[PDB]
Amino acid sequence: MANRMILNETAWFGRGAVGALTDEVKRRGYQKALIVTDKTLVQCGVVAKVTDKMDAAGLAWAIYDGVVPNPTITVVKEGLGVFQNSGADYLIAIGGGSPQDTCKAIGIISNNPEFADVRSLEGLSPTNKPSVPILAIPTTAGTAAEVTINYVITDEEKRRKFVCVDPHDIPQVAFIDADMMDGMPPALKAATGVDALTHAIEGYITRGAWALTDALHIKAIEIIAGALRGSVAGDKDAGEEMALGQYVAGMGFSNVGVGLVHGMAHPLGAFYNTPHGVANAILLPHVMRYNADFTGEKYRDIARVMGVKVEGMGLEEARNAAVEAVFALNRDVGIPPHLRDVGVRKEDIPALAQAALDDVCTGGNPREATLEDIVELYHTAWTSHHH
Amino acid sequence: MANRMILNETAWFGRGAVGALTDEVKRRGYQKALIVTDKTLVQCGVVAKVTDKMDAAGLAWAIYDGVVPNPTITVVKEGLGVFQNSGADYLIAIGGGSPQDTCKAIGIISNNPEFADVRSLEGLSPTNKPSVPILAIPTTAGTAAEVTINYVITDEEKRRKFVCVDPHDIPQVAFIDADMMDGMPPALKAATGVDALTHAIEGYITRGAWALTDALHIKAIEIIAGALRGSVAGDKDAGEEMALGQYVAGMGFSNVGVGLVHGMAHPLGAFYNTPHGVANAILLPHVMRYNADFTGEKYRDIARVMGVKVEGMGLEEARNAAVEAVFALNRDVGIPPHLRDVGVRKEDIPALAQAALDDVCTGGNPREATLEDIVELYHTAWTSHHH
Repeated sequence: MANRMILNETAWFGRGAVGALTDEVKRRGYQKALIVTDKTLVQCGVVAKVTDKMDAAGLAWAIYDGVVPNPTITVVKEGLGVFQNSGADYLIAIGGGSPQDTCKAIGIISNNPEFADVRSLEGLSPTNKPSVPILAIPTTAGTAAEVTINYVITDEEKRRKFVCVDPHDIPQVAFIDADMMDGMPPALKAATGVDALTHAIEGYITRGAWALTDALHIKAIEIIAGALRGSVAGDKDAGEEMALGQYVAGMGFSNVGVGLVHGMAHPLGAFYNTPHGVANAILLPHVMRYNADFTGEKYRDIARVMGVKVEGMGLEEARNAAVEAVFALNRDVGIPPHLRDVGVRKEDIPALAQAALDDVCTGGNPREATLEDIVELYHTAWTSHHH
Repeated sequence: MANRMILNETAWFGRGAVGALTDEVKRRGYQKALIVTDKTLVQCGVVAKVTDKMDAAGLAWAIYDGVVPNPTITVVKEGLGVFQNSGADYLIAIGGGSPQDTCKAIGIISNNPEFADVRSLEGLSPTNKPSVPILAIPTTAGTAAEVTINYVITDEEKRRKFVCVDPHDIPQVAFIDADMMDGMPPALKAATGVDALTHAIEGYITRGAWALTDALHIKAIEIIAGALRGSVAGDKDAGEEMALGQYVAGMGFSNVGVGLVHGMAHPLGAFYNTPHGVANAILLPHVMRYNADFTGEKYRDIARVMGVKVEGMGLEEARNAAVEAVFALNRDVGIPPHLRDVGVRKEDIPALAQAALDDVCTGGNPREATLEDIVELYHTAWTSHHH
């Protein structure tokens, strides 16, 4: 059981980090970018922040702005057409998950043309050539698509999504620039922030957790717990910290499994289209409580970096302190306290529990959960038991 | 001031991790390896551990075993000749710093032939093509050459070393396998271990330190402090932990500066050819004491991961506890307590101090040191003041 880590070979961090793109492109000798993005980011002038710098530095670019939410086989083929017809030799992905995923597909098919039908990339793609180089510029503080080897494409003909898993698709450079993100409403910054915290905590305690993912996850938890209140209140430095925290959490959670929070949040998506972030946030502290005795010393670390002094406490008191710290953050940033507050129905719990039990990613949970354990966990998260 | 991180895109960790090489090569589609190594590793059967696996998996390889300590322009040209004449399309670097550095030079010149004279690579190499892909297998627990963008070549004609700095030279995969290292004497495991601890502590507190290098450095300190006693005593699991700790320390310290320990150890190399590791180890706690008031909360973290309970202490007591923990580890693993125990002469301190002051890397030290500060620090490290 050797451990593998896959990361972006190069990453730039800070407000104004996108400024590093022109010097990277020059040193890399690339002739011409295809910018892959959507109409919205062009219309709002976000793409122009990049093209203005490239024009000033004398760097050639073309654009494909046809990306839509749930990118399709058509969008991939369309983008690959513009790549081929524009004299481009590298990709700049400007946007959230959809542009990032569309770039991976375009870049893979360009160097692996036997996959031109796109649907043949599903599962562990048998590619033998790296993607065309991708320079990734995420514009949402909620995406880490640019540090994962996964991408999701919609097959319109067959009426389904398909997941592609391929180390060859990893972007060569990530630019993590809070200036390119700015402008979520407080409520979504809250859900997004605790969504990242959930991935970092689940990754910290997943069965396969090891030294390198532990190193990154505990830093992400420290950053997110330190910054999320300030970020929700619109603090500029807090926003920059949250961009870093989301990426660092991304580095860890892209390389190890998850557990029952993901397992239990995913069916709530399938049933009520509850925001993945809000469902995750509500469940997190209840699942942390469930898992506590199977986490060794790790909740001491979580308690410490969330600002609680626990070195004088016994291990179980320290574990209780970590759980209470997460309840406190959820309250402070306006997460609904219970699943019924976001429209979950008591009568669906047996069905939801079965879905969570059969979810592949539930196997990463450090404590074994039976159907009945998961039923009881939904109920504890569903309503207050103060009456 | 955006921060850059450069890392190996892929790394494999654990005893038997070199087993992952054959599946990596197959998925990457590469036709044929040039193995770059020295005669010693061939003679002792270390290279055969790799070629035996490649032969069983049906993977083609050639060998260049002409690497010597302080690799020369001649060794680079010789290796490039074998690369060209063997039908190789990728590199496997088997060995310590010398084979790793020779590979970077060969791989860069192969894809950047305008640098065929080798000496034209000195400084920030103006390469526009990535190196031929390098799969790095370090065989010494003391090297992190495979995660740095630096390499050093000896110019025999001009009677000098030259340093090449080039993001294009970064290996694509590192295999960190304690089985490929096994067999240092205790005394050198001790010097090597505290050498890694020194890089991690200096990197943790250097002026340019930031969230991602902090995340990796504090994990390396935890791993090394936890494992070094067991490793020196020949514990097998401790040896595996030390291989991981050295690499993780490598990830951090390759991306940020150092300080006065490096600044003061380097002239001791130039004057007495004192092992870089032993000089670093002796100086570390004295420099930590000097720096303490310019390190914020960080020595609390060092104290904690080295096994000291300091949450009840004031910050300055916690800082004293970190320093005492490092003195304790040095004693426990047999580091000489004072510089005069390794032949440093009192009369050389003014000259050594001047060299340290003018060393470029001394600028990373979080506390300003004048000539007189550095003179006094050498004296405090030079002899016991208990008599």
